[PDB]
Amino acid sequence: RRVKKNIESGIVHIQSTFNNTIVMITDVHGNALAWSSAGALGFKGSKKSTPFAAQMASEAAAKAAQEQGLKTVSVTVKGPGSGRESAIRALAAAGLNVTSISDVTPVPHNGARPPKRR
RNA sequence: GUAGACUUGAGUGCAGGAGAGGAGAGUGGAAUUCCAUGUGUAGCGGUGAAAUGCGUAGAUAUAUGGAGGAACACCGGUGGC
Repeated sequence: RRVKKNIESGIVHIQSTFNNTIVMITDVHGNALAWSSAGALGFKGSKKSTPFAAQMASEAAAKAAQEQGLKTVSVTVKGPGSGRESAIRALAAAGLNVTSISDVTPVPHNGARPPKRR
């Protein structure tokens, strides 16, 4: 007896960090009910950005998107990593309708100093 | 040294351009972090890994606007000043 929706063109916010990756599926502006990460699953160690583990991370919330009931995907990828690519082909092949893989990695212009030497 | 001469060195004229040359007076965007904020769940961190820790007071992440400082990637180069 809880409030539910049937959206179709969700917006798939997936952030591949350089250690992990969230895999999220979003509303029209939006907000995510069907969403996860790699690190949601207990792959904590050297297994934090294995790309087939990222494939299943880009599969689990992907199949959880049909709780809402969406099939076409409005993909948005941010950030690179060491597990990004099989996640990319994963949600390109995750029972979905890949048409628009967005690339929204934000760019400074000699901005703030990063933390130092190593 | 003394008187003398000329430009043929220097500089001053008339024409050109050039630059991150200085010093002030302002403006713009990206980006970071933070104020609320959609609405959802443990996450994120880091490495060879984690304890560090923060965080369920339920958030990061994602939707927005605001705030502020910093600095201004290709331009940019054995380039110039």
